[PDB]
Amino acid sequence: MFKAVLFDLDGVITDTAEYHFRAWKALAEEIGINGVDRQFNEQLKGVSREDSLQKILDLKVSAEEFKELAKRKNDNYVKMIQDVSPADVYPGILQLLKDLRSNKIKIALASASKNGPFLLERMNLTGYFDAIADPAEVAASKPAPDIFIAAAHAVGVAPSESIGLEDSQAGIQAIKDSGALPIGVGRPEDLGDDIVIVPDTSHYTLEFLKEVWLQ
Ligand SMILES: O=P(O)(O)[C@H](F)[C@@H]1O[C@H](CO)[C@@H](O)[C@H](O)[C@H]1O
Ligand SMILES: [Mg+2]
Repeated sequence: MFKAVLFDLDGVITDTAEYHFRAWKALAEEIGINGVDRQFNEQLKGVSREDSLQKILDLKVSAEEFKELAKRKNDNYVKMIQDVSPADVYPGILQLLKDLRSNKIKIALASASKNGPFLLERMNLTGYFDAIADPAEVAASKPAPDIFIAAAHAVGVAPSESIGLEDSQAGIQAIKDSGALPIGVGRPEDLGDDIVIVPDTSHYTLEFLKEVWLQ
């Protein structure tokens, strides 16, 4: 049986992927870049703050301006999330965490976000997590597998005996290359038809994770 579940945060635990999108789009338009629409944003889901900004820019600025722009977007995003609360936890997620703990299955965060710990606190979820993989500690971020490897290590479980939950293209690839089993949430048109994909997080039940692990 799998022995850990490795959670992305934005777009898996709560709807903060939407706020990242809105914040990056606002930033891009301030600098005259209008190509950050929902489709383009699929390239920013799961991707580090600096890599995200660079993807937008590739659509040159000084190093000083680059630093200011990343900070500006983060400052806006951090304002946007101040009122996040337990009511914002996505359907199924709180019960999944409870069921995993009752069944002695480890729970680790594998989020790119420096805002992850703040968000877990806002949602009263910190106590469910056996570990939070600090994204600033890994040499490489998504789609590199490092963060999922680190999350699994932090709870003493092999990636091959873990399930990873993700809403992003980059993150699904990261899970695949870690050895963990991905279950994506979102549209197959965005996330592919080669792994198990559910349309919303109500489908993330321990029963279903078992159903998938067995198949
Ligand atoms: O919250 P940040 O900026 O530290 C983190 F880098 C963000 O992580 C998201 C995935 O969890 C990305 O989608 C987002 O672009 C990025 O800024
Ligand atoms: Mg995500």
